[PDB]
Amino acid sequence: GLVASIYRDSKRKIIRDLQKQDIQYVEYGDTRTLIIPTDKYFMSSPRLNEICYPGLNNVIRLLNFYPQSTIYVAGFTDNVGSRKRKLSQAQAETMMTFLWANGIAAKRLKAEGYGDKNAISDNAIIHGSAQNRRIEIQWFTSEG
Amino acid sequence: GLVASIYRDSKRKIIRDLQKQDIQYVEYGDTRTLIIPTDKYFMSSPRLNEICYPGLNNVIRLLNFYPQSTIYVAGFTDNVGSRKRKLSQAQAETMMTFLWANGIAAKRLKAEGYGDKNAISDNAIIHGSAQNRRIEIQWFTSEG
Repeated sequence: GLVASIYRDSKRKIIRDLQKQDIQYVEYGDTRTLIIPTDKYFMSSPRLNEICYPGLNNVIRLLNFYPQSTIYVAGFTDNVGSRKRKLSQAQAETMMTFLWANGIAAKRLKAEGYGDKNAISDNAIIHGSAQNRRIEIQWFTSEG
Repeated sequence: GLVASIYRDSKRKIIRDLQKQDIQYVEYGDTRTLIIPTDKYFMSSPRLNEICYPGLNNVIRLLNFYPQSTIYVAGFTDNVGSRKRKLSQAQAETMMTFLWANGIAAKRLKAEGYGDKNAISDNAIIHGSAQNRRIEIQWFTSEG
């Protein structure tokens, strides 16, 4: 305790800042999910993104709370259309390279198989442009 | 012949256009290498790059001349410094996702192990900003 006092308090603030930075954090059961609006976070140099986007920087800090969890990433530009699972798989890779480049063990990063039933798509939860173009980062924790 | 007449002529033009678009093509033996200046080709959406950068579009067309060759990609932001093989491995992944997203078999794409002796670094050959920040795409062909 104390160094569990500081950690819990920090995490709550990171989550709140992410919220203000338009990044949603969804929690239910042992599932944790970050929903990133791709129209705001265009994303090549990890340096440009770290330096210019505080939100992406806050995503790293949060993922650093779970250094033992496998991090799953899903892409969804799945709004443009007709029959593009490609560009989705694509931006998912973009996020992964960014996460890796910024300290996340490559072994921990995994790309969600397209159409992965675990991905969130509920418009009751997803708000704004994220309903159309977005990236999701999901992991499982036993902190509860 | 004829459809070998058109192909050879097209390839020579692609190479020439790439040259005008500041992308160098180096040939020697069975080795082929593209040198892309990262200050000009910033690179997340494959659509933005395809649509806005004719040169990157010409790189795809050229790689489509070798649909059976393994495509190696090396990154070099290895100018910024001191002891960043990361960001290099990083932009190499960026190029790969872009190539894949645009039609290049994922099986054909491979990331060069950092410090791969095959990469070109000769300033007699590499010109301009590419001497500092660049991406290279190398493959081997038996066309000769």
